[PDB]
Amino acid sequence: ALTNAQILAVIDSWEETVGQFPVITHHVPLGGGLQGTLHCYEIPLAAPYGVGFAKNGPTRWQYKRTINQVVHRWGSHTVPFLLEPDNINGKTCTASHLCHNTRCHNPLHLCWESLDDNKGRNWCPGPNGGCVHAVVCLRQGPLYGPGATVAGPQQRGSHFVV
Amino acid sequence: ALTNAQILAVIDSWEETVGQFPVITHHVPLGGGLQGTLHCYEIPLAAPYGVGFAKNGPTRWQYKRTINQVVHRWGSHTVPFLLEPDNINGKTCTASHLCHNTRCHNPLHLCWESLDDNKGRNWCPGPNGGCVHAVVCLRQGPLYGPGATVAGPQQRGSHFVV
DNA sequence: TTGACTCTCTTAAGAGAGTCA
DNA sequence: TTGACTCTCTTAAGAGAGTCA
Ligand SMILES: [Mg+2]
Ligand SMILES: [Mg+2]
Ligand SMILES: [Zn+2]
Ligand SMILES: [Zn+2]
Ligand SMILES: [Zn+2]
Ligand SMILES: [Zn+2]
Repeated sequence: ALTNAQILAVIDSWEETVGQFPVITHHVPLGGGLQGTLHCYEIPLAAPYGVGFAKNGPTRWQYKRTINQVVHRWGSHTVPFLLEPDNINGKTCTASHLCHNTRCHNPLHLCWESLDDNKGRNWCPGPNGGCVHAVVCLRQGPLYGPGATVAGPQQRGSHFVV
Repeated sequence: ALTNAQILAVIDSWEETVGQFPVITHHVPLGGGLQGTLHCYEIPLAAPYGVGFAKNGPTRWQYKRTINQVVHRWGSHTVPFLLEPDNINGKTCTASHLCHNTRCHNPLHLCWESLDDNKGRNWCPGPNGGCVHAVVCLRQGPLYGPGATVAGPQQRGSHFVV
């Protein structure tokens, strides 16, 4: 098993490498009609990505290190959380982008939470629009708003009451 | 089936059958510390379900009718919307439960919207807590709340800014 | 040990279609 | 014609593991 020291060294090498990813300034809605700025550290679009990084899917990457002759591999956004519990309330913990930018590996834009909590941030009104997330959102969710519902509740007859 | 008359006949037959489903009263959060009551028309847990209905998954059903001597079949919650566009913005339209109760087939608890709009209602604060859905929610979403995030954004070094 | 590819899987909101009697 | 089962699929937020040089 990897020791605490070895895990800390993986986290540190990951941070060193991600800290050299291009830093892109994004203007984002915060809710309440306010605009803010996020600084995303974006993995390149194509190889090479950075030492230890490889693309396993269109927007999926992994980080790999060999320690004492054993190959270890992690989801590329999971590395900041290697010293944290991997499950909570029965559910697996997932890396969750507060900036909603998959290529971003800025650990200040990531949290570690259930997939339901992760998904729900997509619709959050944002830190200046009523976010109630205990770990606060950094921006209004990209899918927040009135929606585009095609047809609402309706009946042709009188068989139903709401 | 193809004709408008045939489709209206399908909707009317579906409404008559679902209208005989047991009516279950559910007391629900509305947001803003308020509570309301919904009357769900719940498909039975086991066969028989009702004329034209059959279970294709743990919480999936289908409605089928024989028209022009051929079997026509639909997802059981899609029938109210057979005269509506089946896509929006290039996204598939889905039956979406405003009561978040899959066994319910009350068309006054259903809308027709993209899967993203559908999902997002799970986290809505509700009609008395700030719902901004143009087709308004009937209740606060079951996943609304602070969440249970295990770890928030963090770095070990000084490579990153928010 | 490392890079750059390859493959399939999970979840929870939703689907279509085939086999029998 | 109708009923009661069977199977796999879609999406968009996330995953694990293999091959080859
Ligand atoms: Mg997310
Ligand atoms: Mg829904
Ligand atoms: Zn970011
Ligand atoms: Zn939030
Ligand atoms: Zn209902
Ligand atoms: Zn709503």
